[PDB]
Amino acid sequence: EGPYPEPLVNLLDVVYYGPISIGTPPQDFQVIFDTGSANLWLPSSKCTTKYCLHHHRYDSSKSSTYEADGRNFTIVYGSGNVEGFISKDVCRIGSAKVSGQPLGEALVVGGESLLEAPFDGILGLAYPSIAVDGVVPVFDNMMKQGLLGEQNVFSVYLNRDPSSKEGGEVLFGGIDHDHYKGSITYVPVTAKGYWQFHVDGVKSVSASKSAPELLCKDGCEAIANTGTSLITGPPEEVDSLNQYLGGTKTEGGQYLLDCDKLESLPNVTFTISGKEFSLRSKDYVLKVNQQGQTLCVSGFMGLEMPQPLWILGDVFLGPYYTIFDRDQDRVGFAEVA
Repeated sequence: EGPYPEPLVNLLDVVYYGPISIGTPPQDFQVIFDTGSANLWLPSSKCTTKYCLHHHRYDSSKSSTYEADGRNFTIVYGSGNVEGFISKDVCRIGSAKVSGQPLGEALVVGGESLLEAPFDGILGLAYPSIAVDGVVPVFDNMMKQGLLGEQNVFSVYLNRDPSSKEGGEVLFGGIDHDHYKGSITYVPVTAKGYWQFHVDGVKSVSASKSAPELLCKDGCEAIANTGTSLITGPPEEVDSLNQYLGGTKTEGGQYLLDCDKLESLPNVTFTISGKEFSLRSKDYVLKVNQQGQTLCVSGFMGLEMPQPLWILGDVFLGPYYTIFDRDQDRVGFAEVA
């Protein structure tokens, strides 16, 4: 039947995760719901590294619904990598029971983002074209099993106030109007891999400068990625934007801003399906306590690997409730409520 509400925890506005179980009887885990990848994996009971011993581990020998596979599992993300092998078992999200779901049993994990994470693993929600190793993603198996009825969508709410008791929600098979106001604006998916679409323009108009900041002038492409904290952009353009905002590069990738002069910072605006989606400085300034006192980080950043996408992470997906629609292959945005 469904829909199935999945409740999320928010850690410091930079990672969101929530509960699932695997096997019979249920073995419990915490995972990040990542629209930027399409594989499920968890730490194996066969692993006895520090990393594995500090996390929840999957023990196939204790599950009566386990089925062996053993094909190799290897994936590389931006901030990490994992290696192990495939197994199949029941995967539960709220009251949904996904039978025969393949997962990676992790033996080797690299990357501080993963090693230090508060979550045990990643549950990818991207299209099946970008799954590695021949295994079908969780949502695809939910669709094959008819678990979403006739509404094969999921909708993501992220709370941008970390002191709240409710971190967020993934709603599998539904859209919840109590998380948004006005109406949803849809944009078609341009390449079915990431949740990727066309953006018309990106701009910012400061009062204290003579010229506006005009980026993505002839249009560009973006993705909605729940698996990352910030907004990433093409390096030349995102650097120009951070400069226009008065930031200073310091040091490894992130720009810093003056924590007094925030009132005057202009809005940053993404135009999508001809509608303006504006971020205020309250939305895009991240507050951090690293090295004693308190800093104001720009939520816009460039990677050292050249790449052309605007990657809309948690900074964007908090103020805009997002609908990921597999029936119609479209993304919907609406002002958060």
